[PDB]
Amino acid sequence: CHDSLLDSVGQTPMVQLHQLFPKHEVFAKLEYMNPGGSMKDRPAKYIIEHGIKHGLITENTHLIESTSGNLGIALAMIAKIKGLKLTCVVDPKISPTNLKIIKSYGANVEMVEEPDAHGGYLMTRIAKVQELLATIDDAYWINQFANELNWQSHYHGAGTEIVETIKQPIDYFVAPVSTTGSIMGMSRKIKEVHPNAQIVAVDAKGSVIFGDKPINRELPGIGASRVPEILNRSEINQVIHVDDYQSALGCRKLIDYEGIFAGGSTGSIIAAIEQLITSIEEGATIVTILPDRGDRYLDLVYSDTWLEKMKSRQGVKS
Amino acid sequence: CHDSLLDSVGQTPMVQLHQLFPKHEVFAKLEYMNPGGSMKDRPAKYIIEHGIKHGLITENTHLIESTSGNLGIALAMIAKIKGLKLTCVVDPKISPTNLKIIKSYGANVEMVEEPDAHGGYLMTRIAKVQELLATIDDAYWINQFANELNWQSHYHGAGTEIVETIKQPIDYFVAPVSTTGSIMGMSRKIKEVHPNAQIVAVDAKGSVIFGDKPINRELPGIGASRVPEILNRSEINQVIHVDDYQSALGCRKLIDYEGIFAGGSTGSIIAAIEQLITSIEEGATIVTILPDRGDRYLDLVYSDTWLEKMKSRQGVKS
Ligand SMILES: *Cc1c(COP(=O)(O)O)cnc(C)c1O
Ligand SMILES: *Cc1c(COP(=O)(O)O)cnc(C)c1O
Ligand SMILES: [Mg+2]
Ligand SMILES: [Mg+2]
Ligand SMILES: [Mg+2]
Ligand SMILES: [Mg+2]
Repeated sequence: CHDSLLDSVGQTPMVQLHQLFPKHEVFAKLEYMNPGGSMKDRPAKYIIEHGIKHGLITENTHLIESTSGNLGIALAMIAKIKGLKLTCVVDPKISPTNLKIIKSYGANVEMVEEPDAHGGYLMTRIAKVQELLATIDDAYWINQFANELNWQSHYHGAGTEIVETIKQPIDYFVAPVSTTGSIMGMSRKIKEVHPNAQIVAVDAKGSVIFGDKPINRELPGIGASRVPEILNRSEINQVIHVDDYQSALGCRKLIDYEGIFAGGSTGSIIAAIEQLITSIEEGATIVTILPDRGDRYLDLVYSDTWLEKMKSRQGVKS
Repeated sequence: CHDSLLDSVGQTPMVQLHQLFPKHEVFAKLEYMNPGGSMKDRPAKYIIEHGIKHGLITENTHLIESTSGNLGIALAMIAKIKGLKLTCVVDPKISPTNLKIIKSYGANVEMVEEPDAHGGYLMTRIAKVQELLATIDDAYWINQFANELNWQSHYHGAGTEIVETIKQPIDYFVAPVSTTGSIMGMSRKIKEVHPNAQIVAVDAKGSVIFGDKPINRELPGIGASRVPEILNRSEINQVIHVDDYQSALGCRKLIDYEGIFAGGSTGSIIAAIEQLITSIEEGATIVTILPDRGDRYLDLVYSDTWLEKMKSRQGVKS
């Protein structure tokens, strides 16, 4: 019996993917089963509650972040529960579904209209966040790419739950990246108990997080157009890049073999573990996380016509 | 640690709605936090597993049901996990989102095209189900309106969990209806422990389940165009009808006061409990269920333009 929905954040299920990985012990943490629908419930709850506890955030404090995705939805839920104003800075590319969910939770949306000269809205949204911090008195910037509380939420969140459940040695921990909060915080907790666990980052082809050559990327959730301040690269032992097509095939294989309907970055994870398995020992124990549901990828991954277009994008292999 | 996603069906959270109901003890069972996204995980899992256990369903058995909604999605998930073929009979009114989710799980869809003479597809889908049962050898009809396993799943499911958690006397149990499996099965279990609990059905205005005058109804999930065989009316102590507008206001109030983003029939439940509270004792203990998420109601309940249209439909009150 809970007093709030907040009490059901965390303690997410762990499954073994027996059918998909018959020659390894692969455990998936179902972070998408958080009450808000994604893993971002963890940093949204943790960051806001920490700020309230330490007097940085009061009922009068206006929360700000540039996000069009899962973190915007999570922040909107937590802000509504706590009685806090929230403004999400977004751009015209936001999916109508996410926009409507964020607005349904009563958050404000500040949509930038001016692309930079070469078509992106990235620098425009960075600037808009600073404008709001200049003009809205009593504000708190979630600051997802630099806030230590992001990775700390994952250290105390799924990272702690993983090492309590998977007490046998963890040979590989595999996570997708955007802010790198998840892989930093979870790997830090895992390696306290399993110091020899290898930490494998999965990124989108074209993401600049690990210096890849930028290409047009369709899938949200995985990859970034900046190097996050949160990232400490010496803590990453292997980096696997996956393209949109590969990722989508991974999602479709996971639902076919296991009946788990997960989002794009989970497909990236599946593709990456299939690559990893060609080099590692049979029987290895691999832990990963499934951040969100397939539901908002119906016109991406789960669309056959989109899939065919992504197949055509594989450069020379197309 | 689970071997399958199926192990995470059930044991859903119970919250208290302190803010929405400050003068009563109102407990909500979050059935939408089942892994498939709605309460229909319970009958889908229970019915299929029972059939397999008793030799009515084997790997060669083709599952059939007429459903465009939550039960189709749940059946598709369970069928995929179990390795079973599924055909959902639907009509042109199916939402594109639900259609895409059911197809993503690998289920077959049989969409009827011929309305009857007065515009509905109800009799056409009833006939299509019998045609498939005539022409597909080795089939099993889920038969949601008449299958005893539907209400049994809820007796063993949330009903059992409710009486284990809420050991204090339950004064009112409030549930929405379509097949009446939920209210029948859950009330039967509740009244073993709390024989004086009053059982309150919440239906859509215009639904024929309790003999209301049919009107055009927008919201899916609640109400039916037949009297379910499953229903035993002597077990229902009070019936509250709610219209589309009322239900939508209930959803919007629940998310505003509690940060819970739930679907149409949850709004019906909220509207009905607000009515109930005008007659019952202050401080009463009320238990209810929240069957699904707000996510597929973004162009219904959570659309301001749709809400205004429903406001205009309230007959003389408009
Ligand atoms: C947040 C997110 C990630 C990446 O997590 P970070 O902690 O930001 O590195 C991957 N997939 C999805 C769907 C996400 O929401
Ligand atoms: C199934 C369903 C109901 C009604 O439940 P029954 O057991 O069929 O009476 C109400 N709301 C939603 C969203 C449902 O999926
Ligand atoms: Mg002010
Ligand atoms: Mg970026
Ligand atoms: Mg045959
Ligand atoms: Mg009907």
